[PDB]
Amino acid sequence: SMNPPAGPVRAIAEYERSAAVLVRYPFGIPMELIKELAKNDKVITIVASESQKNTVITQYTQSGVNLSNCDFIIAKTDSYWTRDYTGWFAMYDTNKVGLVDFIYNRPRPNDDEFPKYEAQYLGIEMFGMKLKQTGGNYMTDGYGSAVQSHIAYTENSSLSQAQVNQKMKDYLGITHHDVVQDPNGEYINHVDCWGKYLAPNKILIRKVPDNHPQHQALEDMAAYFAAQTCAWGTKYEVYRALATNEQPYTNSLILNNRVFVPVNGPASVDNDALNVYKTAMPGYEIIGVKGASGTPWLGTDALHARTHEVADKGYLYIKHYPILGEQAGPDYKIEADVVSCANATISPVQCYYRINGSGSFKAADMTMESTGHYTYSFTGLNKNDKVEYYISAADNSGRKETYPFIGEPDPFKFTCMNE
Ligand SMILES: NC(=[NH2+])NCCC[C@H](N)C(=O)O
Ligand code: NA
Repeated sequence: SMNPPAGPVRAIAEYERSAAVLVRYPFGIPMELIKELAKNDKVITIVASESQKNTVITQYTQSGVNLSNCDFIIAKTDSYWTRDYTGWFAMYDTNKVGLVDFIYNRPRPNDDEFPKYEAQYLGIEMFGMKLKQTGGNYMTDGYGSAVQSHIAYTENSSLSQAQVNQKMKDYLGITHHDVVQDPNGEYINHVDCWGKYLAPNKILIRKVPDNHPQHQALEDMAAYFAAQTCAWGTKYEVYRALATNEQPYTNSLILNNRVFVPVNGPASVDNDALNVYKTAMPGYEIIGVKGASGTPWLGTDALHARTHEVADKGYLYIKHYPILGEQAGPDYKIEADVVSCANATISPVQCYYRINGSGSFKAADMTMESTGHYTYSFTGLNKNDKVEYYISAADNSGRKETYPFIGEPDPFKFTCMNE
């Protein structure tokens, strides 16, 4: 249809549960990357025909790819930039997952048409947001914020900024459309070449040497996010990836509990960038990925550009705003909504917690106050006790999720003040 999705709407972040990753043949990525992806995750390869599917299968077979995780969509495409032209995922109507199409900002009509085939393959509804856009210039935090470079306005110049924001609100639930002047000074003007949310409370911003002409622009961008309160209420943790030679270190893919980071030398500088991700994202497997010689990584175009995560149409979604830092008390009550997009019975919903850093985490069942709305109150705590906690839910479709996604390795932390 030509109507927007039934609300409420919530755009899905890249670090939420993904059912798959979407890539295209003829390839722009190394076979070793496809192999590593398919070890743990479903890889959907776009091909133009049944014969082309079988050509790809032959190559996957030769390369030892886990075929059990290889799936295909038959559709014409102009390019391998699946980041930029495939559809955007959003929850809508409380418990549904939908796809949002847009006008691809390139003269690539097959790429532009592609989202309809994606929605058909996935069995989800598609909604048409009439803005000139590109996935490389889009990221959301999963809490209603999105960051884009200025082309989101300038390539939609027949609309006011207000009208652009309103389209993002209506189709994606974006209530904070953070559009900023691109700090990189190159043609492409995609956020994925300088910035990346790593979690709702973490953003990676590119850094360059002091004498690079964009040094100050990037420092100003880092400062802007560091001054900003995030969805969870704390200031963003701002991480920096140092590009000494225009390496595309921000152009990474977060797929479930792994992070694929393009690397292109020198080795020490690549390792420094991997180390930033490792520090920022405990519990994640951080993987450096060398480029293919025929389609190498570039400053403006690397791994993120040539992949697109795919949401789970049956997503078991946990909505939670954490209690963090110095908390007054005397009640320490957490609240979470849990929605099963599989329409499955949810049970159990638990708080896993640890007090003062010792032993194992302990499970307590949360109490369902009203439909889909769960709470839990931390009892018996003394002034200055430190709490680590995370939420865990399961449903009878077999799904199991934690909040945060990674769970126990990176729990929410607060301190009981009793004041
Ligand atoms: N998400 C990205 N960084 N995409 C890079 C796209 C590169 C391609 N040459 C273009 O300008 O269309
Ligand atoms: Na499109």
